[PDB]
Amino acid sequence: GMKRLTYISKFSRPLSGDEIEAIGRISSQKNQQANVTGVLLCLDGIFFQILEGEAEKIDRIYERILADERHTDILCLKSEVEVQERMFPDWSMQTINLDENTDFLIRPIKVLLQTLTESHRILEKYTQPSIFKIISQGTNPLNIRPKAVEKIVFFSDIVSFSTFAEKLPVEEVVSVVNSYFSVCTAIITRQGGEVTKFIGDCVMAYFDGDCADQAIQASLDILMELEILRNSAPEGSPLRVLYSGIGLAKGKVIEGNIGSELKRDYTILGDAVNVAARLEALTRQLSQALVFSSEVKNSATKSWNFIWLTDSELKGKSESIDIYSIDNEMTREIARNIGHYLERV
Amino acid sequence: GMKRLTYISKFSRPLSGDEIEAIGRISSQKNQQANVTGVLLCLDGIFFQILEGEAEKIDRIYERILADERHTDILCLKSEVEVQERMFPDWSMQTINLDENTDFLIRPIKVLLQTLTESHRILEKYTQPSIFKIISQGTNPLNIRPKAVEKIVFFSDIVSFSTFAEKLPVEEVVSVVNSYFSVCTAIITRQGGEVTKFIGDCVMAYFDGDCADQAIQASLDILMELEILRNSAPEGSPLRVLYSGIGLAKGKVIEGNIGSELKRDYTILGDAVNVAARLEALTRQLSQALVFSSEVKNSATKSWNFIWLTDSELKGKSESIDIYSIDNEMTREIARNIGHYLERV
Ligand SMILES: [Ca+2]
Ligand SMILES: [Ca+2]
Ligand SMILES: [Ca+2]
Ligand SMILES: [Ca+2]
Repeated sequence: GMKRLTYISKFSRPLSGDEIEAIGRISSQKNQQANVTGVLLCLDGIFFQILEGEAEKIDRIYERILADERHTDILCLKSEVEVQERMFPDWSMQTINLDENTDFLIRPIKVLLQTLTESHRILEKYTQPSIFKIISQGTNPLNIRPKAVEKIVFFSDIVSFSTFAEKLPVEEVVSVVNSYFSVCTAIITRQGGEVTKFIGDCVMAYFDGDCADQAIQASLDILMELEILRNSAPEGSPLRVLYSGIGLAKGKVIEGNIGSELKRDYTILGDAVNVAARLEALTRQLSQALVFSSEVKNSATKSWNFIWLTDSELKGKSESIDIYSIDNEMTREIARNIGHYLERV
Repeated sequence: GMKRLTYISKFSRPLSGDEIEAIGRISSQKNQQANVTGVLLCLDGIFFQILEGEAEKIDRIYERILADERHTDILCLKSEVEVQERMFPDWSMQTINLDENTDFLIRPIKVLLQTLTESHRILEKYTQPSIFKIISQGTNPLNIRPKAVEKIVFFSDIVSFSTFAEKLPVEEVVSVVNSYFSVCTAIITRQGGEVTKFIGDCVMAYFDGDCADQAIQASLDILMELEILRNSAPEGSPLRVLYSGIGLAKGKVIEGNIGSELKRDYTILGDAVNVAARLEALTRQLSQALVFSSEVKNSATKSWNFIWLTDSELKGKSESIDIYSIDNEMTREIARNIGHYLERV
């Protein structure tokens, strides 16, 4: 019935040795009253901690730790559920300050610890957020059994992206794409979605199958933020001609340990390439910045201002599907305008 | 003019404490004659090592270490070029066996080191191979300046994938896709290419812009291995109806620090979704398992048995491009056959 968690974090401000000693002594007192044990280490502005005890007590202590202003960038490396024995039975909280330790054998160990944590922080940026979520639940992501799950799938793209690449220096093109990706990822994550990959200039994301309201709201919020960005940019900025198309569909996703010894993935949506290309064509053909299928429309619970637009084909199959949008002032040739503006700047 | 490298590795077989002591003593003797210094640590079947010295000497020692049968899964975590001072000036090679150390303060440090290295090995599987290549060259991948580079782009997909997902249990579908991904990634990597992402059932990979011969050979080798797999599988195996289409094109790729604070990528190919969907349509429309554009044909140096097939449009633009294949016994409705075979199994 025991839990044990291990995490790393970063100092949010310079902390002196006496403040670290005080955190350890207060933690030892509170942990003793809760029957919790463990160890706390610091090195060059990094915290490492291991906590063990009854599951409910550990969960409540950890939530408090997450709100402590004195550190940030919390990353849980390991969560062990149904723990057999305690590893630190005599330590309510033992504090080890490695900055102050001068022992002969510990010196190369400090170098090694610092190098491993820095490499870890780089790897963190290039990996999905699902893997870390699975890790915090006590599961090794390589050991998950496969499952099929219904999702709302989100695809967004940049209008006339090739014009940017043809007319601007490469450093400017990267500035534009990064501004776009930052807007999309912030809003999708705020509404409970998960960005799964970038495919060229296209953002691919998932929402739960009964969260169509959140997927529609995220789409409208992205359109609103891009209009604000276009209007508020400096004179002559390429951001003034950044436009997006968005399409939503429903699909069967497989979660599991996918890939080869060389490269792994956590999820696969078969024929994702074809669904994305068909939605891109629809936003262009209809001159509508947001389109979605009847399946998405029917999963929504709120009274959105829906409008029927046309029939299309989204899957490889030959069924004819009704396509909808939202009728509002927001959604009410761009490529020709983009080329001329970018030309004379 | 000094270099310093840090790497981790795994024991390839049980090694006793005396064999580890012997590796350290021989390393100390050879390093002293080469003016190289550093430290070697072991814990629970993991090696950690730091080496420092003149760049040419370090490079030659490291190549020998990579060939030593006694460890495997070498991963360079950090490479520092133009090093100022030595960190271990009095240690030709100091050996620290942590399995045998019982010191009070070192016990929680061993637990922490083991947990960090295990988390690292998981993250390794979900990250591209480019990042690690850039790391070994002494560069932090988040600090690269953006560059545009010509590449040969490879896209391969599974014929009638939706039929597999509709007719088999999910664990069987994953078995099929993993067999496919393993074949493709092994052959692409052997021919000098790099797999960059999986997009649904589609493999996306890059070859250097003057390596069309290697991209064509990889494609032919994948087709050959899949025919062998189909013929040699057990009676009733779904692998008997695994077929692939492959398309090659040339494109301008941007390398850099791409993305948001939430998620980063190393490379972007604009409109990758559209190029992949157009090549998929061509393999189906022509009933040809391998297609490529005139640009790929013209970058090849060997005297391949080229055959002209048709004109098509690959980019968003309106230029009409000649499409070619290779005329051989290999390349000389499948979906209907797949459904019937999968139905009665
Ligand atoms: Ca496909
Ligand atoms: Ca209809
Ligand atoms: Ca696009
Ligand atoms: Ca022609």
